[PDB]
Parts: sequence; C-alpha cells; structure tokens
Amino acid sequence: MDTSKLKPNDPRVKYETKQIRGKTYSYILGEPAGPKLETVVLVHGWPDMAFGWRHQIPYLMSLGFQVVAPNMLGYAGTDAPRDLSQFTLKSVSADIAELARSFVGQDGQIVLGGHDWGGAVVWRTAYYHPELVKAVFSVCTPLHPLSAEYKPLEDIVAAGHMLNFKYQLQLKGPDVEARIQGKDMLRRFFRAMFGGRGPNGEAGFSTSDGVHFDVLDKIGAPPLLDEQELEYYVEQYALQEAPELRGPLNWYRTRELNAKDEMDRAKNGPPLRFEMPALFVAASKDNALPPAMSKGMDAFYKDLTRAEVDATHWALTQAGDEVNRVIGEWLNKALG
Ligand SMILES: CCCCCCCCC(=O)NCCCCCCCC(N)=O
Repeated sequence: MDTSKLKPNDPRVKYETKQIRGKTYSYILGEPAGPKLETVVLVHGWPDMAFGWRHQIPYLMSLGFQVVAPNMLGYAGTDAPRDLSQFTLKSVSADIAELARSFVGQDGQIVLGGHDWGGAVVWRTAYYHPELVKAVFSVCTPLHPLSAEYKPLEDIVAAGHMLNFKYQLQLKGPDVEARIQGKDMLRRFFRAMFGGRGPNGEAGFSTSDGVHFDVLDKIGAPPLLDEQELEYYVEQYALQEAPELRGPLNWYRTRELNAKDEMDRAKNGPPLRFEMPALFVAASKDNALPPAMSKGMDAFYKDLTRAEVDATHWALTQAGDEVNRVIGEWLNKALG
C-alpha cells in the first residue's frame, strides 16, 4: 500500500455523500489495508476541507483503519444551511455521531480526530456522545470549558482579553464574505492563508485584523500548498453558492447560540470529563491557538497524552510525517 499523501482526486479513496440530519454531507472514505481495526472519523477546520487530512488519511488506512473524513457543514460538497443553529458545536457533533453510526452501526464506536474548529467539535462530540467515542484526539485546538456566561467578543477584546481571537470579528462580519467571491479571489485568499507573502513581506492574514484584503493581489506562492493542491482548494470551495465563504464563515457567527447550549450544561448537565483515551497535539508556532492556551487542560481528563510539534497552524501537512507518528504511536497504546 502507497502511504504518501493524497493527491487531488486520488484514486486510493472514495468520494461519497450521505444525507445526515437533514443535510447532504460529502466525505472522503478510505478502506483499511487488512482487516479493519477501527473506524476513524477526521474533522477539519477553517478554511480547510477533508483534503486537509491528506497526509493522515492513507497513513491511517495503511495502519488498518477505515477513515471517514467529511467536508464539514458549509464546506465544498457539503450543504451550507442558512440557519445558524445548524452550525453550533452541539448540532455538528450530532451530525458527526449520525454519520459515524452510519458506518459502525448504532451500537458501534469510533476513534475521532479533529484540527482547528474540528478540534473543538471532537471534544464536544466526546462530551455529548460518550457511547460512541472510543478514543479522541485534537491537533492545535485545546479544550475550552463549558460556557457559563455570554459576552460579545467585541466587549471581550475591547477589555484586552482573548486578543489572539480578534480576527474573528472581521470573519463574523460582512467584509470577508463580500470580498472573497469567485475563483480569482479564492485563489488569492488561499495563497494568503497558506503562507504566501508580498514583495515587501506583507502577510495576508493576522490574528489581530484577519484577512489583509489590500495585499491579496501581491501575495506570492504559498510555501504550504503546491500548485495543484492550491487549485484543488479553489475548485472545491467554488462548489459553494456565491458568496462562497458564507458557509465557512458561519462558524464564527455562533458564539451566542453555543453559549445558550453550554450554559444549560454548565448548570444542569454532567461536567466536562473525558474518561476515554485522549491525545492533544500542540503546534509551537500557531498564533491563533498557542500551546500556552492548553493551561489547565489536563484536569478534565482521566487519560490525556500530550505532544507538541514545531510547526505553524498547518501542522497536519507541514509536519505531516511527525503528526502521523505521534497519532499512530498513541493510538497503538490507547487501543492495546
Ligand atoms: C479553544 C476555543 C474554542 C476553539 C476556537 C478555534 C478557533 C479556530 C479558528 O478560528 N481557526 C482559524 C485560524 C486561521 C489560520 C491561519 C492561516 C495563516 C497561516 N497560519 O499561515
């Protein structure tokens, strides 16, 4: 079995859809080499897609795992509902549970893995659906406690707090959705998000201000995507109806809806408490999700393995071989 990363439209995997909780979900499905050990479900974040797991998918297949990597709500071939309540962490966790059980049966279990917003999804999925999740891991995204209060992010950052998330104000508003439309702008956006730079070192993205629109036309080739990977992201994002980023950006519009869900759990539901084997892979150079943010995370876990790779936010690809090894060795211990 060939273990190198997926290429665009790689024939080693299948590309399918299923109706899941009223929505069409598209996904990558890779079948195990050998008798199946487990089914692994992998969950990307923003602005990624299932292909963001292209280093992990064939690796995990070669280890004996069936792999299901959906394009998440809003992305590529998956529906983008207009109703923001579909985008909450609880509703998307329920989508993941139904999709998982459509492969493993209602009584089955999965290994669950996430990155970025997907990392937040998978911790919530393990909390909402402990019947289903046998082991869970996240790259970059630490646990965050159940919301006990709702405060507008504008007020939080105006008091000088959570300043690494201030870019979420721009993303939640109209500017990015209105300006990044069509394949020409999508192409410049992805050159920016995957590290391309301008003639005087201009960056296309900052955690303080979000997308730097006025440098996008000067951004050069991204070091973290090759030319056909970049065009694949453009083509797949162009599957969404214009404005193409409405779906992905809806992940920034749910702070109040998620707070409503989680204030109820903070007062009446069970505590945030993970009894199943868990792994957290921090990324040293992620400015949006810095390792120090994982502070007192260990207190919420019976069995948390920690790792840290020296990589940017795009650790799944930039450090794909290292992340694969960390996951495989942890999974081997967790399952054995
Ligand atoms: C822990 C609190 C709850 C989870 C919050 C997760 C926030 C996810 C998110 O907003 N990710 C977007 C980052 C932007 C990529 C940066 C590209 C530029 C580059 N790295 O080259």
